Amino acid sequence: MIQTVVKRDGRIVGFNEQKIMAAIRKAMLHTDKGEDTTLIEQITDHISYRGKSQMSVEAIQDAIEMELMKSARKDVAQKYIAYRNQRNIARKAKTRDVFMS
Amino acid sequence: MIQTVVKRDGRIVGFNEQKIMAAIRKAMLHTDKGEDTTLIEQITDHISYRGKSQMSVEAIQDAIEMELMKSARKDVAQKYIAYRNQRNIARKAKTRDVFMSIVDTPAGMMMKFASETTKPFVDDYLLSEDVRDAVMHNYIHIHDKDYYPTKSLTCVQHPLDVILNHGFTAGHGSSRPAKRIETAAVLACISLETCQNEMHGGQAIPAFDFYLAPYVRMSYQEEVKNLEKLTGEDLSNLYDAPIDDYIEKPLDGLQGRERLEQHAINKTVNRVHQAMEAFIHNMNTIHSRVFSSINYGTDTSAEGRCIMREILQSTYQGVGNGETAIFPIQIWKKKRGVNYLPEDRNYDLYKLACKVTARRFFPNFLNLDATFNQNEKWRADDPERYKWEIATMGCRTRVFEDRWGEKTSIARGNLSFSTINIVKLAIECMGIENEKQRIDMFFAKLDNILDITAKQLDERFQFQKTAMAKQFPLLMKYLWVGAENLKPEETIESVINHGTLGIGFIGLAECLVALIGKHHGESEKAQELGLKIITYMRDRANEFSEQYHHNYSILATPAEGLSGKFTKKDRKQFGVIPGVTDRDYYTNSNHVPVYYKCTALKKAQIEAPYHDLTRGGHIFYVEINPSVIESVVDMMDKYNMGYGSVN
Ligand SMILES: Nc1ncnc2c1ncn2[C@H]1C[C@H](O)[C@@H](COP(=O)(O)OP(=O)(O)OP(=O)(O)O)O1
Ligand SMILES: Nc1ncnc2c1ncn2[C@H]1C[C@H](O)[C@@H](COP(=O)(O)OP(=O)(O)OP(=O)(O)O)O1
Ligand SMILES: Nc1ncnc2c1ncn2[C@H]1C[C@H](O)[C@@H](COP(=O)(O)OP(=O)(O)OP(=O)(O)O)O1
Ligand SMILES: Nc1ncnc2c1ncn2[C@H]1C[C@H](O)[C@@H](COP(=O)(O)OP(=O)(O)OP(=O)(O)O)O1
Ligand SMILES: Nc1ncnc2c1ncn2[C@H]1C[C@H](O)[C@@H](COP(=O)(O)OP(=O)(O)OP(=O)(O)O)O1
Ligand SMILES: [Mg+2]
Repeated sequence: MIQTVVKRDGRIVGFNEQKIMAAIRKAMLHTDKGEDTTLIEQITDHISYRGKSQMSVEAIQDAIEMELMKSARKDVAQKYIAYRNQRNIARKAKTRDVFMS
Repeated sequence: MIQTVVKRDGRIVGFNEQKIMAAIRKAMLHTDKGEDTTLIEQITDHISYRGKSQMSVEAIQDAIEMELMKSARKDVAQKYIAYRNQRNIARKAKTRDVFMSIVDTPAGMMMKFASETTKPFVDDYLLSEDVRDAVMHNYIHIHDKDYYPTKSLTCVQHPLDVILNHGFTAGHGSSRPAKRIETAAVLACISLETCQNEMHGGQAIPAFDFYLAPYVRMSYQEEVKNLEKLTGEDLSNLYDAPIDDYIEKPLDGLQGRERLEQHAINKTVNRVHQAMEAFIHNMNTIHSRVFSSINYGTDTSAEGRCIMREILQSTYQGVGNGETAIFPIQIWKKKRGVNYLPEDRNYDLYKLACKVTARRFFPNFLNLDATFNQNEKWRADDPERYKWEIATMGCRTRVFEDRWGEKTSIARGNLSFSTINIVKLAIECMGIENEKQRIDMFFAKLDNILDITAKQLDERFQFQKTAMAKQFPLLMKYLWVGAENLKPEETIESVINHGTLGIGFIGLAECLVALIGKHHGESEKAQELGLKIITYMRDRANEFSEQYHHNYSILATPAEGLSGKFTKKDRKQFGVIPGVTDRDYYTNSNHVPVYYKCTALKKAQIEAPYHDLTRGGHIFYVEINPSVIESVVDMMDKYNMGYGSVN
């Protein structure tokens, strides 16, 4: 499994998979079909395996994106990618630097 | 196959297979590995077959994405989807506000951008854990949180005499002391506008008539001097000659050195009228381009009366072609022994004030006779007695008392104020059928929420100091109590502990209905319980003030930015309850609900005994001929009403 997760800042934390569940549930909540709990627990189990001891947030995001494309519900993949790209674009602002200094 | 394609605008065009290929190719030329048409041909052939003989652009792009994220090349799909979404966002920005959703006048848009980019970062990185959790679950509202990183204060009462007597230097702009009535009003407007940018609240000028009184005599002297220059006479005895009043009289029928004693008064009145007419228009347009409040009424002199009767007749004609003026907010100061009784000095000014309030919504009325307002250091012969008369703002805020200083309302202001929701505190304990246990649990949770809000206010105070004096040019050099011994690069922590920390509440009729059968406006037991809980909060505030070495007060929140942001988040969690969460907006802090029909007398009688426990600020709003306003003021006099705003 995975024990070390390095966030965007560079810090190190554990591997609470409830984060993954909440992410892939909030993605589904904005679709048209609805929410199914048998796919969340399958994707989380498949990704809490075959990975490395230490993983980055970008790596886990990319893995979830790749696994969610080749699995039944594909109307969630477009929403997930669009929201992720929007937040990536919004992150490039210098708000953190000016806020902290 | 496919014969026709419908564009986004509405045009109908023939199907062109060389359009899908060139679109997939531009998404294959931005990845690590590109490709030739081996897969492009298969995708296009699959899309062309299995069609409806007429397709839209979006209906084709959906199929392109579905095919791309299905065949061995899932890296081109994630470049296609993102670019399509970016183009959609770009096209939606021609008539909408997409950029605000992601996070009309250009200045307003920039300010909204700043507020939205500042609020979450403060909510995360500056607040402590307990206060953050309390804020998240719809418990306490931190007013003006966007201005949190700017260690800013709320408001202040301007000592206009300093500026008018010595001049001011703010940046590279300096201004000398005034010498007439046409410059004092302009300088007052400049001071208000300048200090508005340095604070996130309103601006008020106490003793409006006293400050500008010395500049009515100067205009008279200048007119007399100019009048003696074309005649060669000697009018040196008229400079200090007492004047009963600056009333304008017709000039026909007189000759000699008593005829020119009236031309001067006439032109002085005209100039003062023009100055007071420009003040209103300036303070209205600047706001329409700033919360401005002026309080006056307790001056007995030929000059102060002239100012008070010119302002009260320029506020009568309105602005422009007769339109009413929204700003400035004008307040009348009524005292027993000055202008109240029919034989007092300024009864006619009070009559004019009552007349103007019946056409132009202003002025308001501040009662100086109340127990909490009276000051022992007041004597109606000192020319500087205005320092001991309480003044208020248009934002319903009072700062009079002090535990380490004088009991004045000049050069002091509010530091911060937060609001506590209690309707949820009542719904959360509505399940219990036994009243005693329900009340006990209510009080137990109220204690915890009060402790949390006190800790939050203390932490905001600790952050608001360590602010250099240079960050507030005008405020900490001329407009604050000890702001005359502070170096530009010195922390303001030596004078900051003179303000007020406000704890407010929103809704009490709802809380009692969620507690007992009815509200305070119908049942006596509910009124007693509400008075009990308000008194409990006041005693806890006194304990907090004694413990944290600060000043705490209880406020009736104006409900200007929190009218709705408490009931929707309670509907979404507790469901519709009859008479509690089924109205849209919660009722105000301690008022009478707008639907429970009452008369002015009953409403005043029930609402009066709360003003003694709401030292931080309170209002008496009555909805509706000078006689009606006279009756309202008399009703205020009969009880301990502090501030009234009948219209
Ligand atoms: N503790 C963790 N363990 C494993 N994966 C994590 C963890 N935290 C984040 N991730 C990964 C998987 C999540 O889908 C993705 C983003 O989750 P999330 O916690 O919302 O991000 P974040 O760090 O940006 O949070 P926030 O915006 O609340 O600060 O990052
Ligand atoms: N409404 C939604 N539609 C689609 N995906 C969503 C939605 N809400 C959340 N997600 C996804 C995006 C993230 O992977 C995760 C929640 O993390 P979130 O904090 O929203 O974004 P993020 O970690 O990518 O960005 P950031 O930290 O910059 O805000 O779930
Ligand atoms: N004439 C067409 N025949 C078939 N499909 C088309 C046609 N025009 C557009 N499409 C579909 C399939 C393409 O992959 C997708 C991209 O459209 P695109 O060629 O960029 O047109 P457009 O409407 O955006 O025009 P423009 O960008 O020139 O204003 O739209
Ligand atoms: N640089 C790129 N990266 C990834 N995919 C691209 C890129 N350029 C074009 N594409 C893909 C996705 C686009 O929908 C399609 C046609 O491009 P384009 O005409 O620019 O888009 P569009 O039709 O959404 O735009 P517009 O609304 O501005 O006309 O090809
Ligand atoms: N709109 C304004 N904004 C800022 N400062 C102003 C404005 N109008 C005038 N002033 C300044 C100019 C002077 O420095 C000061 C006082 O002006 P004024 O009453 O004309 O006196 P003064 O010192 O110029 O007298 P005199 O002209 O008789 O010598 O106010
Ligand atoms: Mg005019």
